[PDB]
Amino acid sequence: LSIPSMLRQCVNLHPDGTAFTYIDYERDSEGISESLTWSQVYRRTLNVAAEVRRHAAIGDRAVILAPQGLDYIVAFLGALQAGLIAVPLSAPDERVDAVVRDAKPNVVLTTSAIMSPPTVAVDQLDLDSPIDSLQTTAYLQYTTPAGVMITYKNILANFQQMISAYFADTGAVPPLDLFIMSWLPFYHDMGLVLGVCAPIIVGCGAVLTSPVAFLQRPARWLQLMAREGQAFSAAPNFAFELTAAKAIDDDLAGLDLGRIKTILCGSERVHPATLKRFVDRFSRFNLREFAIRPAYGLAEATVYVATSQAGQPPEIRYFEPHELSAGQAKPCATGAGTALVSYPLPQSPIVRIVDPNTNTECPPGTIGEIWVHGDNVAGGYWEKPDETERTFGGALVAPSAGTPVGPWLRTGDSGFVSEDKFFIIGRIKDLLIVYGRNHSPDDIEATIQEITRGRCAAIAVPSNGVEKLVAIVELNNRDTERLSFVTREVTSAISTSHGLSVSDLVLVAPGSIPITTSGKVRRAECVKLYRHNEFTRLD
Ligand SMILES: Nc1ncnc2c1ncn2[C@@H]1O[C@H](COP(=O)(O)OP(=O)(O)NP(=O)(O)O)[C@@H](O)[C@H]1O
Ligand SMILES: CCCCCCCCCCCCCCCC(=O)O
Repeated sequence: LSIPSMLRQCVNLHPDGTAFTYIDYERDSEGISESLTWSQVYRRTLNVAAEVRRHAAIGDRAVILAPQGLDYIVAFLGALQAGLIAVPLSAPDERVDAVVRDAKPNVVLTTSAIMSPPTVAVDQLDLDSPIDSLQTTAYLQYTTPAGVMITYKNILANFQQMISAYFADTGAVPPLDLFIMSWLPFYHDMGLVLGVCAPIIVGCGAVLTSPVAFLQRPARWLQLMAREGQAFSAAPNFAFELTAAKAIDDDLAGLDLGRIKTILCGSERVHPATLKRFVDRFSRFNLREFAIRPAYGLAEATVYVATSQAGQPPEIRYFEPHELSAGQAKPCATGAGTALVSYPLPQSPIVRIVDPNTNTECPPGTIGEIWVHGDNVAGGYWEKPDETERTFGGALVAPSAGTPVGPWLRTGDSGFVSEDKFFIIGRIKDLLIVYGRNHSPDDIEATIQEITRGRCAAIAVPSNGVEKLVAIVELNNRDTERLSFVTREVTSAISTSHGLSVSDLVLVAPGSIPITTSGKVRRAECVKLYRHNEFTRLD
């Protein structure tokens, strides 16, 4: 039924089986491993549960403000065990403070190394001392801050959808020696569902580390995935880029990547050229290319919406770019126009492309907003009726045959269907509209990112009633001419490959463009930093 009861059943079936292994790289750059069997993580969970029942009642929120590691896991699991709504946050910002005010927690779970409601340092609890839950709301997944309410029903449904789609070629049964491997942060939906929940729900073990460790030496990702068994992992697109760029072959001495079962690529636009570099670079170590699975979803859907066909490598389709910017997907020849990853229309949940101004499905090939319906779709945002209604209350006008009327999750993403596959253009609010045509930041950035090889951000800045293109461009500092080579180069490439004039090319130092913990650009941030003149230009 719930995560706590599934955790207890893991304990009955395999008390001494390994459950969680955390590889810490902070003191020893080669890694220090610490591991918990099912019994051991259950004991700690129960001790955390008892400490938390002293400060808070069933139904209260419990904020988790710990660094990545084993204590985070038993803080979250212990909150669920005691019937609290867990609120996974990062370790200290201002967001953290606004989430606490929104969630009004009756307890905080933290660690001594970082410090009204009672704060608990779970590492200073006697967690291994020897020796209830809700059936509905498990935790709030925070993005003004809005916390997605995730129920056990949401979780169970997405896992049925995920296990069915990911393991369709083996009859929805994962292999006996599957293990999970993740460096994604536990306070993001991908990292929480994969790293903390999935080991319990699937009945497999997890090998875990921090996003900070991965960004230091991206080879550690490949190394830990190559451990004994068939690895299941996930990462954003540019983490594929980074690993392809920074890993050294001697770090990969005698690594066998041919047992890796799945690496999801999701949480941002999946670029075929990144995927091609990753497979070209690492096919030498037997990385099977059917192991790579583009995956689309969002926190409002718990995590999963759609993925590539199991047992095949990613499928790429090509469309006319000018037609795309005009709102129409016109297929073209392999290598022409713009390339997009094919996503098979999922069986569960279901996807529709919908005109956001008329609440009516688009004809195939017409670009509109991606709408989602299914039991994995959350019931709303915590204590936000109005915003819940705006985001979760999609109602279809004159639904097509078999298509439910509602309620539909409005994803905020632009996309289209072609040949019973759908494609994702990008986030609507990040699109650059010039002369009635929509252009995608992800495509412009690829254009720049090939000449720069540094990071990018293509943003729209309103001025006197139109949108102007501005490009924040990271670049390596270690003369005045090359700088004007790059300016000339990037400006022309955008013009020749997009028909756009760049109003402003902001050449900055590496690390000036804001990025996620997983490393993804923040485009709405980039905008008002530009608008409040907060960027320093290499001139
Ligand atoms: N496979 C994918 N392809 C394209 N876009 C994706 C994919 N997976 C996730 N996304 C995008 O990430 C969004 C949800 O990520 P979420 O964590 O819920 O908020 P976010 O961090 O603001 N992501 P984003 O702004 O898109 O980079 C989805 O709406 C998509 O915009
Ligand atoms: C076998 C267990 C599978 C566990 C998978 C959990 C992670 C699933 C990720 C699916 C796509 C994620 C994209 C949505 C996240 C986001 O963008 O906010």
